[PDB]
Amino acid sequence: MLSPKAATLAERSAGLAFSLYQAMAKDQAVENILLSPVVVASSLGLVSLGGKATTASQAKAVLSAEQLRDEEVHAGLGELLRSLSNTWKLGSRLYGPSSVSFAEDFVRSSKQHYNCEHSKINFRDKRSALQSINEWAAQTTDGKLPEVTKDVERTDGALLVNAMFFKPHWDEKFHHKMVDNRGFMVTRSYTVGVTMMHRTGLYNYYDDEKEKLQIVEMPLAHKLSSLIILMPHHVEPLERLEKLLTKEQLKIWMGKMQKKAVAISLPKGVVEVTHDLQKHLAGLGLTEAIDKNKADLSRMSGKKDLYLASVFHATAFEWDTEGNPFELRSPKLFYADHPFIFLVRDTQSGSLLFIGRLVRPKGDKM
Repeated sequence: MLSPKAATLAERSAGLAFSLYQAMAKDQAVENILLSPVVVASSLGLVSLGGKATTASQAKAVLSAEQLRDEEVHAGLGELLRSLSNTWKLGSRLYGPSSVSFAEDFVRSSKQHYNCEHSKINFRDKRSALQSINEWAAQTTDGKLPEVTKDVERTDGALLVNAMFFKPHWDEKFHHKMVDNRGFMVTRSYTVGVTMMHRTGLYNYYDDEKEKLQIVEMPLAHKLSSLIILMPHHVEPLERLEKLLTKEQLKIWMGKMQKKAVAISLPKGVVEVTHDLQKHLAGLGLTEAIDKNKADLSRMSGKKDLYLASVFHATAFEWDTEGNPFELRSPKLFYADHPFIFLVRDTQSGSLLFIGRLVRPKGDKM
């Protein structure tokens, strides 16, 4: 159980995660989305720790923590981060140019609250800068996320890299042999070859006949958290369903869910997703930190015009059969052969661990 300050922070982190998801969803260039509320919030936390003036005040403002002491914010976020590690691999590293020396004070507090790593890189050798970043992320995730980016767009600033590996462990496992090859319809005209895992059990279920979708809750190990899937009836873009995706609607839907026999089929595999949150952070209210001529990160370094060039949110999410061990002849069918939205929620608190969408699984494009 979290402190009231850490609990209030957690609420805002999900509010932020939804706002971020929506922003990205609007980008036609975006396919799969994968966001960890807390990791996003700790990126803003780092800006507040590293910044001065509106640069830092905006970070607290996006986090709706303006009525909290700076240390109360860092403590709370650091609490929430620690609460995640008790299947889960997380690394945080700040990359600055070779010419930039990080402030001892900043290094101390960032390591203390955010478990932030610091490294100097040289983008005069792009192959080596990239190799460093990718190698670091690969070790952090033990190879699950081998590459974070193929290119570093902006080289005049600081690079925040968050490498993650998450693997939901079912409270009732899928049988290791209940796996076969199936087509996943990315669009009505494009099918990719995937491996599907199949299982029938009692699950919290809701079929919204009015808004043409299905909602299922798959509890994770020891019912401490659960995975919720929202899938439209038809093979269609997630645009329509995303318009309904609000905190309030989600609450309405969950109230309507009841424990029924459900035949769940999911694409089995690792989904590697890398986001550069920098573009969407300006949209959330973090306008100064991300501009060379606006940014003030003087508490972080003192180097002329250092600004936050990138915020890499790279995640390897694995859908596997593994989970805990141990009427049903006519179950409701929940066959995920087209794009769906998913959430990971902490059972006890209601806090959002993850928000994302699966649009293109890793597989053989037919």
